[PDB]
Formats: sequence, structure tokens, C-alpha cells
Amino acid sequence: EAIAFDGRTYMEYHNAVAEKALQSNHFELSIKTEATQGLILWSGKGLERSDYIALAIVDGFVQMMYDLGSKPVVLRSTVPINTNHWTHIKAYRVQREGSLQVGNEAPITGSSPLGATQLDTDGALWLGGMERLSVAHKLPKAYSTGFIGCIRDVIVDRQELHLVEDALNNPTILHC
Ligand SMILES: [Ca+2]
Repeated sequence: EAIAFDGRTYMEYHNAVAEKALQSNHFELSIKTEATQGLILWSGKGLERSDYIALAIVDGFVQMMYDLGSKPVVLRSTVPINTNHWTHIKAYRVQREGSLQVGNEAPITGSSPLGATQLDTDGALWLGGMERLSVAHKLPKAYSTGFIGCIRDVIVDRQELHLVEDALNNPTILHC
């Protein structure tokens, strides 16, 4: 079941099986797009003070960004994502270290600054864009740009995410 996004489509989900302290994050999914800029996924409370970890298309390539409390670190892929062809994306973080693998490229890795190791969230996860966009002039434009393309087989922390009935904001479902 592939879902389509037209640039104004954003779905809200909450972590499946309070204030939680997460030591790790695991994201898998496939996407299809022609976009050079766009927010794919944002996990965090979404507030100015909140920690986060996100996936986005910045200037033609997928990149992973996260701030656990000691400033953000970015991991940028070397694969052009706007081929309009389905492409797999494997992303994970264990404490400070992270890995981003788009397609069959060699995994790009890195560590966020010394300090925080936990992502403090309430379980919120956004797809295609995010409600609280207080970042239009605080991060690259891609992060406040709705995604345009398709997404399928999304797996979060080893658990399959059901794009349609798991959504909470009763969105307008359009398939690819
Ligand atoms: Ca933290």
C-alpha cells in the first residue's frame, strides 16, 4: 500500500507498544519522488525546546539530522533521490552514533556532540511535513517544505507502521 503526498499532506502517528527517554531510533522505508527539497519524517514533540531526529531531501539528496540536547549533527547521502524511482532508506541511531544508507551506497556515519545520548520525546512522529513548523528560518528550507512523492513499507523501531489506520489527524488518503 503506497501513499501519495501532494505537498500539503502530513500525517500524525504516535509510538506503538508520559515523557520517554530513547537511547535508539530505527527507520526503514522506500520513497519515490522528483523533489529536490522536502521533509520526509520528523520524530519528536515538535516544540522549540524539543529534541528531534529527522529525514529529509535537502538539495537533491537525503540527509539525516538529530539534536539530542547537545547540538545537531547531519549525515548526508551521496545518492540522487529525485530519480522518480522507488528507493529504499535505512536509518538508525545508537546513542550518539548514526547510520544512513540510501539504496546500496556505503553507509554514511557520524556522531552528534559529546553530552546527551537520549532523544526525549512523547512518541510523536510526523510524515510528509509537520504541524508545528517553527523552523522556516531556523533550518534549511527543505524542513518546512511539504514532501511531494510516495512512501511505502515504513518500519519504525522494528515495528511496521500502518500508514492509513494508524494516522491520527484523519487525513485525505490518496494512493500512489
Ligand atoms: Ca535529550
